[PDB]
Amino acid sequence: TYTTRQIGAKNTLEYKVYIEKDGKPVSAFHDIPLYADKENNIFNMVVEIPRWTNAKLEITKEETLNPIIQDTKKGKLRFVRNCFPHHGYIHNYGAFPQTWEDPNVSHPETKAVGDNDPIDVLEIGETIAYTGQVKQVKALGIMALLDEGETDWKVIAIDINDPLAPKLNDIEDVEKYFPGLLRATNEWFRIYKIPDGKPENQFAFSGEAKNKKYALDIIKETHDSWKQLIAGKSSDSKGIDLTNVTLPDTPTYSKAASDAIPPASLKADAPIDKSIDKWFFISG
Amino acid sequence: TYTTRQIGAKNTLEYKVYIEKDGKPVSAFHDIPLYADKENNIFNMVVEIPRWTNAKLEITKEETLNPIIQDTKKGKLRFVRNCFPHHGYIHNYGAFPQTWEDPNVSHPETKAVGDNDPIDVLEIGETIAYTGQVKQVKALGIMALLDEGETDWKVIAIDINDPLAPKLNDIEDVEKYFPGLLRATNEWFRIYKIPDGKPENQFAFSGEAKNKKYALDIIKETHDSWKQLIAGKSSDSKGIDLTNVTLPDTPTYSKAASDAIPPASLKADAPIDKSIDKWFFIS
Ligand SMILES: [Mn+2]
Ligand SMILES: [Mn+2]
Ligand SMILES: [Mn+2]
Ligand SMILES: [Mn+2]
Ligand SMILES: [Mn+2]
Ligand SMILES: [Mn+2]
Ligand SMILES: [Mn+2]
Ligand SMILES: [Mn+2]
Repeated sequence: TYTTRQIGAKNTLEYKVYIEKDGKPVSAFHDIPLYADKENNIFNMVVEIPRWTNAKLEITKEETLNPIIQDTKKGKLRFVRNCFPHHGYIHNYGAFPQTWEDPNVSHPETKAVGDNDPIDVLEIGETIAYTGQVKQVKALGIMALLDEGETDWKVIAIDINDPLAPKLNDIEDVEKYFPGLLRATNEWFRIYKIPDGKPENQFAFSGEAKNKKYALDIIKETHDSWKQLIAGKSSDSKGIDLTNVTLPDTPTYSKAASDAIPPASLKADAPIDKSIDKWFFISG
Repeated sequence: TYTTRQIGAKNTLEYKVYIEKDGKPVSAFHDIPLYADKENNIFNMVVEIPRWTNAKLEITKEETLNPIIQDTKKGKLRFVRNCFPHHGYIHNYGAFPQTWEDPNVSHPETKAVGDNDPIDVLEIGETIAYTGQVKQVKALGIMALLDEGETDWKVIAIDINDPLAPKLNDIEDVEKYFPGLLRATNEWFRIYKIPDGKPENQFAFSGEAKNKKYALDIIKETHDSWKQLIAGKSSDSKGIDLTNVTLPDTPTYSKAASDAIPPASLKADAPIDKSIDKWFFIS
């Protein structure tokens, strides 16, 4: 069973969420299996950001066991801004564990290096998720975002427990049951950092949402990149903390790391500056 | 000064928000002046529903001093559903006090009776408001919603404290600085109750947002309707509680009504059923 261990108050620099397996912290990057059911194409998603929120929570690469923390810019807590007509993130947003967008090779599909993280996942179901949740999802397709000039694929997925899951099998089904969502997704990822002063992003394939099989192929490639990474065989692991508690044949296996995590110290959410309310009316 | 007096927990049947003047409850419908600055047409808006929320909070006609209370449906609380691409309400939503959409006469602009309520206000500024807030706003324009067959005007306004307030002076400025907001507003009020089984709504004037001059005239008419109402001179006040604490020449003036309200009993927000998360795709 997977649960969460929260340290501190949400919306603070001290906030951390660790994932626990049967009560013991494990690495959110390395120790949660990619596959919940490999041959039925059912994946474990680690949720970072609930739909319609702003705090830019991420699995952190550089802390032991890779807890989810809030990203920062210029020493400050990062919040993604509201871009009309969207409120925060328009998906439950997270990642697949045991994957890596390899920054050390140019990816041919996109002609750009990877962004150095777990492959990203957009979960489209009705219920709002929680940070650190491990949920089981089916892949429906994938979009090739070039985010600040780096390969940053976005998998389109649904929770297998969603009432609609049985009716969603491939990417065309997304348009059928969620009409306009894929177009809004393309817009969101193009424009969301314009309020921060960044350029508009771009997609490969003129923004096409590639199908389920394409998605599976890219997921599997990023899983192979991770296999090399966790074996200690990347040419440059970028300072990622490869400590894990479930992979005893890897060089960075450590039983002790789980017990060194402090106990939960969950505090009430901290306030968020009112500026985060603002609705930006921007576009590329 | 205006403040709030909260009874109970948000998102419960017991929840009430009274508006206080100098610490004493007043009627949110009758006792807050329509104008904050009459010469400059600066209005007092009573906020009911913060942007990006679902709970259908309203000034209630049926309780003394007209506190803000959540609408109910089939013994439970009423929430407006999320309709893609929108999250709950896309405005800070409320009303102007001392106004009435008269239900006893058909309105010629829209050829329908009024919806029996204060005139409604959409406040488009950056900051999310709070329930029971009295904010001061400039009027920019107005849309003629026919809501389930009834005249249900929606004023478009901006908080005078908004950074953009100086640049927002008439309805065309809304498209200039908030492109797409008026179109989304038309869509929102057309479709928001389709998940509840209602027919789509309609607008007069093909959904045009009329300008400030036009809006001021409609607001004035609804103020005159309220002046008739509060004087006890409507042919049918529809059981509205007309009790007030600041209008001594009205038949329903009663300063003791203020002293009858219980003290604040603010509790933490209650949870909302997870079904309200759902995003409806109503194309
Ligand atoms: Mn990042
Ligand atoms: Mn990511
Ligand atoms: Mn990115
Ligand atoms: Mn990424
Ligand atoms: Mn109503
Ligand atoms: Mn109203
Ligand atoms: Mn209405
Ligand atoms: Mn109304």
